[PDB]
Amino acid sequence: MESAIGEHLQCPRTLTRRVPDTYTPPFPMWVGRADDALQQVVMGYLGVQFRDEDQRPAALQAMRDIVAGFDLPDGPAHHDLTHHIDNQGYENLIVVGYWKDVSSQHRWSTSTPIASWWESEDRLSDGLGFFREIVAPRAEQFETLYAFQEDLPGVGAVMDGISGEINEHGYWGSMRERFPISQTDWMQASGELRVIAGDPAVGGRVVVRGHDNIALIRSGQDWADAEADERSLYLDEILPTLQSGMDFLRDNGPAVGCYSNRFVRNIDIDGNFLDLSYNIGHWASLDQLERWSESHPTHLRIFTTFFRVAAGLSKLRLYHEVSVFDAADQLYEYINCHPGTGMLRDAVTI
Amino acid sequence: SGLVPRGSHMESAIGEHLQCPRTLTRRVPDTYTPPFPMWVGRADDALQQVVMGYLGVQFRDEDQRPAALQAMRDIVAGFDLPDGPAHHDLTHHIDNQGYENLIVVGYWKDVSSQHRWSTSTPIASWWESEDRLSDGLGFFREIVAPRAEQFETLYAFQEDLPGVGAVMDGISGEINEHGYWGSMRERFPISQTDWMQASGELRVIAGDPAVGGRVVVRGHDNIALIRSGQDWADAEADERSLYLDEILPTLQSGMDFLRDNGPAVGCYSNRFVRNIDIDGNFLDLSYNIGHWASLDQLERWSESHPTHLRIFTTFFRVAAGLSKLRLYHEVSVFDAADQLYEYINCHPGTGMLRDAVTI
Ligand code: HEM
Ligand code: HEM
Repeated sequence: MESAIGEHLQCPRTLTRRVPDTYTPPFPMWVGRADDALQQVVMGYLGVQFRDEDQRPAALQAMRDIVAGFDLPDGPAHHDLTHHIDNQGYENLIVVGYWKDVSSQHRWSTSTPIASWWESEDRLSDGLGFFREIVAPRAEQFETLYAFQEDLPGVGAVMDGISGEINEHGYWGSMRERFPISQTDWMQASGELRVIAGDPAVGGRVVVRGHDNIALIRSGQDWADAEADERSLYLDEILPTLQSGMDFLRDNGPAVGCYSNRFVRNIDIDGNFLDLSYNIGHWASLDQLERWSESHPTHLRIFTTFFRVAAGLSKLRLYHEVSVFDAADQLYEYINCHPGTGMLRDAVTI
Repeated sequence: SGLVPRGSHMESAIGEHLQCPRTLTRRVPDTYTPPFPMWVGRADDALQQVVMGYLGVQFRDEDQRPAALQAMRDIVAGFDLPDGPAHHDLTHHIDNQGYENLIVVGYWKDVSSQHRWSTSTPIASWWESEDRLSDGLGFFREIVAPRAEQFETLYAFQEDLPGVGAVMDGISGEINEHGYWGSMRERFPISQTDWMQASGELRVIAGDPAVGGRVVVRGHDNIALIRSGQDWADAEADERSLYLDEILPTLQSGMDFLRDNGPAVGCYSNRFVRNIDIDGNFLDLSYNIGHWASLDQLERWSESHPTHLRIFTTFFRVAAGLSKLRLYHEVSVFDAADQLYEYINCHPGTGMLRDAVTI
């Protein structure tokens, strides 16, 4: 059987799996593949925040400027746009871009068209909140799991292609084992989430410094091609419980180790909803994310439903990507966002 | 250290004399902290190998009860003899064939003393007697012997340990290795170096289940036996309701599933049994006795089946203010040579008889 860890990233283990190498998964799953050219990716989540209905035109146009900036040299290899209303009632458009290396994203960010737009005084007088949550896991610091083989969303889009049926899945602890670095490293968290510039209670520019081995999960649902029955299976049977789980993490973040939970729905360039959604969740450690997914009733119910219905899924597309990062490989900037926005909520003030 | 140790300063499930350099690691960092306290049986190097002897009486007809209850009283009286078990308890259950089963379980602190007991005249002559074939009652002996490295215990209470805990020296402080899937495995001292993999098949080596009479089944390497218990006898009303209204119906469902869908998941035998006194009156204590094809298969069921997951989450939700409701378990693995499954006039679906190969 094929391994989730790419050939060039396999090495002598100093840490072992929780199942023997004879283990056989209960159903097929697939991972994203990439050769040694893919060393470190950049996942850049770029947000526009607004409270009122009359702010929408300005917000959508700002989103369109950001997307136009991707056509410039060194733009992201892939991107998608989403919408959500957070628990303070604020609307958030988020553009996620994926780069294949660190230096391209740096060149892109620092280029005059992009850096000037960002550093501009207008951003302080548009009435809108802006943020950038940019994280850069090495190849060994992320894993992908797909219940499908074709047209990979998320970070899978910037990888080479799809693996065969992989071994390391279908049990709790399998996620950890799909991180190549888990062969040698505990991905243990240390440090605090801290403001290093500004004051969230005052608005304006605020910078938050991440700490080592914060985790980021993008877990997605794509029901766009689903027929009536499968449409109803996901939307009427699975989602209600997923919704409940997303609400819990959103409103009970501190209690379980979740810095920020977002349940977003994809949009087109004009801001119409598409039939894909996903979770963007930031975690104080990977093992807290492990503890929630394996113990909380909401996830446990959908997990079980999946086991029951997996063989019969035809068009419903489910997947995740999970990441951990060094302190230095994280950047979280907020301009005029409300104090509960993303990494602002739990960041210790200076 | 501090008044309340945490992380790597917390006590280990693994007895001090049984700790070694690991070749197989845990699935959590050493800084891991359990969300609630749990405890384990402690024993020094004097305890090397225990014997768990599950002794059975089986019947189907109403008029066999006094004959069954008397046969049980006799097996229990045999425990008063020299080299008897250090602890015992008696249970009743009806299997999926409608047959009633009385099981007495004895725990020994060492292998040889149980052997001196099994062979001693009053016991051996009772077992081998041809009267057992004509009494009308079914009889069985499911005697397993795990080494200290080959069983783990977990208690959500600190006092009066039931099962194999009763024959150990005492209770640990807060242990680190619980609260996640895979922690059961990690509580086995042998898990430090061994994968506890199963090999070989369950085989009839004497007699024939279909005919009846005497049948002897040989176990294979690393069969797993779990006893997972519930004690609500001394609980106040609210915790009695918690267990009987909120936990028991889905626990029952889950046991029914394992009882009736064994082969599909690798559970050779599953029994859900209620404790009784010597007179056959029910007590407010029960447990599962489940023999499994492998520890991995028990692991797979418990972490994925909606019945176990449901009650697992209920415990997580009530754990903080549990006061008198008592839940625990013990899980063992054995070498093929440390297992004995004997059956006299039991129906072909009893214990290891059901899934054994023949000839
Ligand atoms: C409604 C959509 C979802 C379904 C049907 C579902 C179901 C499942 C299933 C079946 C697995 C086991 C995967 C395997 O190894 O084969 C799994 C893993 C996992 N899921 Fe979900 N899930 C969903 C959404 C989410 C979300 C939104 C999160 C974010 C908290 C999440 C967190 C996790 C984590 C952390 C794992 C890894 C468990 C481990 O291997 O230790 N899932 N999910
Ligand atoms: C009173 C009903 C039960 C409740 C409330 C319950 C709850 C739980 C809890 C909370 C744990 C985790 C303990 C910890 O590590 O902190 C656990 C573990 C486990 N339970 Fe149960 N349980 C029950 C009955 C059973 C039964 C009858 C079985 C028999 C198959 C079973 C099989 C297992 C297994 C194999 C584990 C080990 C999980 C692992 O660490 O991988 N449980 N149970």
